[PDB]
Amino acid sequence: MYKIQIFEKGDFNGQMHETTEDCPSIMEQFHMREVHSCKVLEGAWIFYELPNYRGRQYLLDKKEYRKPVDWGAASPAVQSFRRIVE
Repeated sequence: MYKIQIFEKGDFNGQMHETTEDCPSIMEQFHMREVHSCKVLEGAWIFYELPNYRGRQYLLDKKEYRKPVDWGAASPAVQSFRRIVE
């Protein structure tokens, strides 16, 4: 499993990026400073505020997230993410 789409803007607008693997730094990889919305097409993920899986964490397991408040965040600051492997 594991498939996720991240967007530059809220409600699924803007530049989109689809990935199936962990990302230690969204800026290095996708060249985005913030994540305004996303869709977890398959799997469960952990969103992190800072690169290298650090800072504040958010759980992304639902199908769609239109705005950052939907994953429990007060801002669109997300700089790394990874699949929850059990």
